[PDB]
Amino acid sequence: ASNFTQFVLVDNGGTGDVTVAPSNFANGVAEWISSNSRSQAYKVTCSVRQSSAQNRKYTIKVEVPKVATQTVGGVELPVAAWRSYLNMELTIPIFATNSDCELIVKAMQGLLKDGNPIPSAIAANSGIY
Amino acid sequence: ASNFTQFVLVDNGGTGDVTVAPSNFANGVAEWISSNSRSQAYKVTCSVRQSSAQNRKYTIKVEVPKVATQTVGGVELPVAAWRSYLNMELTIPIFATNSDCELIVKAMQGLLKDGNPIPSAIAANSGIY
Amino acid sequence: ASNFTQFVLVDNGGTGDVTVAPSNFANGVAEWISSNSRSQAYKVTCSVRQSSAQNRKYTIKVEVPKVATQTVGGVELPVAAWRSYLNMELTIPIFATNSDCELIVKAMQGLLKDGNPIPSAIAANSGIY
Amino acid sequence: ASNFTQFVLVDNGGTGDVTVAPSNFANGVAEWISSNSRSQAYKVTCSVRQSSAQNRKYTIKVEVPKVATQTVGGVELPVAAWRSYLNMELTIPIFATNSDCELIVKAMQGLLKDGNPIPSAIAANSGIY
Amino acid sequence: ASNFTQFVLVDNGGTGDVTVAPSNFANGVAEWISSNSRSQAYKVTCSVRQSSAQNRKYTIKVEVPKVATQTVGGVELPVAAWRSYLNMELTIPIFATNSDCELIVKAMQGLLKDGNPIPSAIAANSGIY
Amino acid sequence: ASNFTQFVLVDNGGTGDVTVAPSNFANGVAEWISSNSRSQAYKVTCSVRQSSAQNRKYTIKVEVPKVATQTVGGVELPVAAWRSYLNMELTIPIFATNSDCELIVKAMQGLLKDGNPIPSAIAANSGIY
RNA sequence: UGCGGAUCACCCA
RNA sequence: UGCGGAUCACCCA
RNA sequence: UGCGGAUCACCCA
RNA sequence: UGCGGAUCACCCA
Repeated sequence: ASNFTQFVLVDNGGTGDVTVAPSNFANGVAEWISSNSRSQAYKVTCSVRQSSAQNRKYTIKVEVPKVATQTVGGVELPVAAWRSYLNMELTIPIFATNSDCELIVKAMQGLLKDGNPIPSAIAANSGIY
Repeated sequence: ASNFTQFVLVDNGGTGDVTVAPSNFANGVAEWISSNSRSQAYKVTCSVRQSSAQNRKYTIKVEVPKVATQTVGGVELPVAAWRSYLNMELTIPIFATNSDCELIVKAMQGLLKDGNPIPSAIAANSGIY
Repeated sequence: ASNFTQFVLVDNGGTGDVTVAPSNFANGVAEWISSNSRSQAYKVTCSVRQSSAQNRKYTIKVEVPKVATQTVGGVELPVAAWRSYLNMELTIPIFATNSDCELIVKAMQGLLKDGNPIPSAIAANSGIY
Repeated sequence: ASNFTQFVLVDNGGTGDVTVAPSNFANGVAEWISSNSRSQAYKVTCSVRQSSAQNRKYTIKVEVPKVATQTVGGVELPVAAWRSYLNMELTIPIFATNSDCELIVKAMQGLLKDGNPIPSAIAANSGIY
Repeated sequence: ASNFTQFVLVDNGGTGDVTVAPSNFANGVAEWISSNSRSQAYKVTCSVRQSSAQNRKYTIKVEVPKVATQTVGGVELPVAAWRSYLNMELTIPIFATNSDCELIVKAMQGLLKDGNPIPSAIAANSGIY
Repeated sequence: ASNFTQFVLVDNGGTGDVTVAPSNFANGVAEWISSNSRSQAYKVTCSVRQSSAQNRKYTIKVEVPKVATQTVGGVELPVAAWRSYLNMELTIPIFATNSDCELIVKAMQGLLKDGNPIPSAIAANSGIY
């Protein structure tokens, strides 16, 4: 085993699926990027740290690019029109058991499930009301 | 088309499900809490704002209780030993269309799907290896 | 020929054995933990480095939980009253061959074998007399 | 009884076994050395100390020599090409019972058992991977 | 998945092969060492970094030792009579796709294929003529 | 005899092959360029020198271009969108025989063989992990 | 306290 | 610590 | 940045 | 000497 495996970041039913693969582990930061030039790649980074005597903190980062082709100095280059950045920090007490942590994962999955308040608002460019 | 309604945060397949219901809306910050004491409740807050000229930023906070050896309705100190904190900040450039935002949501769902690296590590009290 | 695999740390003869499994690899420091909450888990970390021009140094750390009167999955404070810490540092001159290193390992196994002075004293809450 | 007895440090099946014997107890440090000149001897030292109000700390040291014969000033002397040094510190809480301490000993024996990750890496001059 | 694994550095048929194994990955620098005496070992290190806004730079190092036995005063140690030092730096713009990178690799493998100008000169203590 | 000849730098089956040819050998620096527009050409240079009393040092350079067409004001020129820069230095003591040099070459060819750690990382825009 | 160092019951921060 | 900011493993209070 | 040096992740202009 | 930078046989400490 090694959980540092590749996974499907954006699922579009097998056709046009954004897949992300292990690309770096330097400095304790696990990194994943899609098969693109470094300038147009989806990027995911993860790191864990004992943030205190009784706490552990996960720091996760996701970068979603809007791929474009730009003409700089009369030449064509693969670039990113802009990027969207997700930054999350999860602080878990050292007292949390394996079942306690599964409860945290389930909460995050239910938070972002299709049809629920938050993903509905984000997908429509609105707030909660 | 109001989206501030109750939803299932922790789905255990109908039996043992955790439901979170609207509980506050002070200052545009929508809040949802489970039916517990606030020291043991599941909490979710969400707010959107124009962080700058080029971006909008969603701030989602989630609080999850440590359930193992928990005494329902009891006083458990210190507070930090019994709660986990999730802090999410999504930055979306003002040029993102509904389609772009939908993709960004799929990426978040993909990052947390069962079997993937990040959720598997969190659930096993691990990092990447 | 990968050696970062799970192993039996505490052998009780098949029944009641404690298994430690790979859990982290941030910064070359390999980590193994038992299936518990991190406050009650068995932990093992290991790293090697060129401490100086003439030597290499292995740093092995082991954390063992106090099990008597322990409440599985519970919050036990203070942390120092419930854990034992083992700190090992092995310095091997760069001239040591595989044979030399094997002898050094046998010496460590010999020092801790059942019936010998050091382990017998540790197990009886004693010193030398 | 008196656990200050001689033991077999390096076991080679009865032939070429490095045996170590009680040689000193001055200043609370128990010492053992093999039957060699003090310059080529295997050395083991052990001491216990109440390192705090609620902690006890064992300090163990093992020295494995690479015996050689050197010619200084035209004369032959028994000496050590180089030495390997093992330094360990075990901190145990005063609350650990006799059964709790046996668990610590078992962990150290299982840590160094033939075929496991750590002794495998050390014996082959590599790291964990 | 992991690429910080053991690999054959020098291929001499089936036996006589020099194999290098992971030894350390501290501060973004991956290190590989061959077995036995560190003093006579082959060394391979690798690191990547963002050298500028548009460039990522690989820094690869290889050390080939000339195995020998030193003798001073009658004491003999395994050493390296001398070492050959390979030092390479590879700069690749961030607009390079996985296809462009594969070509850069083919170029490196071709520059050193048996029979070509450069490896021939090196193999014969020669230069170009 | 001469080793300042034409050779295949990038091998793509039988056709698509990049061939580099001698172009200049001024001041102890041998240079090889691929055919057509110098602006989109592959470049390879090589030089040797006595860097110190006991060492001779090779300095090899390779340039991989990203063929493109520039357009400014309507005039179009063949250019290189960008270039990948390989820079290597190989130091070899004067005591190295033709046999020792052949090993150094095998080590270089092995470091870059398909499948091994380093060429794989480079080919996938990755680092070590 | 140090996954700081050593010629190893000493030295350093 | 911030429901502070970013060009996103960095910056600010 | 050096077709600058090394005992090779350091040092020099 | 740099796991220092480059538009790459140059430039920096």
